[PDB]
Amino acid sequence: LGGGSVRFGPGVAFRAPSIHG
Repeated sequence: LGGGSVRFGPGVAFRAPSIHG
């Protein structure tokens, strides 16, 4: 519940590609 989470472990789920990403 609560959709996505701010604090998560490593995996394919990461922030959108950043300029510095």
